[PDB]
Amino acid sequence: GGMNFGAFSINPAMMAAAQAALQSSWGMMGMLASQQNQSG
Repeated sequence: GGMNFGAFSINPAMMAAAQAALQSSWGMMGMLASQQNQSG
């Protein structure tokens, strides 16, 4: 899971949204779980 669920159909002829998203995005450096679980 990157961050996007559900199979959605799209046809970026521009990748136009990607342009704005690239700037809209924000870092600082991560966030992720160091240890991965199996049970649940």
